[PDB]
Amino acid sequence: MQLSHRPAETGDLETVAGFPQDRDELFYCYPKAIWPFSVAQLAAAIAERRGSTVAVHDGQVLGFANFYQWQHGDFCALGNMMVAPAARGLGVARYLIGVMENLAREQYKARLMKISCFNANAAGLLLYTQLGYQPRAIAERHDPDGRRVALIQMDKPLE
Ligand SMILES: CO/N=C(\C(=O)N[C@@H]1C(=O)N2C(C(=O)O)=C(COC(C)=O)CS[C@H]12)c1csc(N)n1
Repeated sequence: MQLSHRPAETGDLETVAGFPQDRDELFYCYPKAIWPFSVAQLAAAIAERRGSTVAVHDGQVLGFANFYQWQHGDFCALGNMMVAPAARGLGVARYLIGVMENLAREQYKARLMKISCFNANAAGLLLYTQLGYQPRAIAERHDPDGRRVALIQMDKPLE
């Protein structure tokens, strides 16, 4: 995979908004959103966050991520981690997570990256573990049907 990255642009919105394939996927990556996802919801997120970044391979936008919390000299918290359905398991998330770790270190002088992953997302839990994130706490949250879910709060020192 010959991946590159750059800040997200207006022209990328419609592509990225296409990535979540069902309510579960949308909830795992953006729990405040409402299905169906839309460019307007994505742009709202981008406006209130920092670091929105796309990953590109062979002229295609295949991944997106940003920070929903950032604290200079401290930590950032990774959000909106989305991958195109034709590129799942090919290393795009792993790549973009590395890019975002660098951006957190270099631009925000972060010592830590935080990632919160919902219990049902096994693939995410195992990816973040492979990348060196450790579980720190479990929080009770609710899904769109009002059912209780467990949010696993993980972190990793940067360097
Ligand atoms: C105010 O806090 N309430 C939360 C909560 O922790 N939201 C946070 C947020 O924004 N996150 C994103 C996010 O929107 O980016 C992701 C997605 O993480 C990745 C790695 O894609 C995982 S949950 C976290 C919450 C969650 S469910 C619920 N009923 N409340």
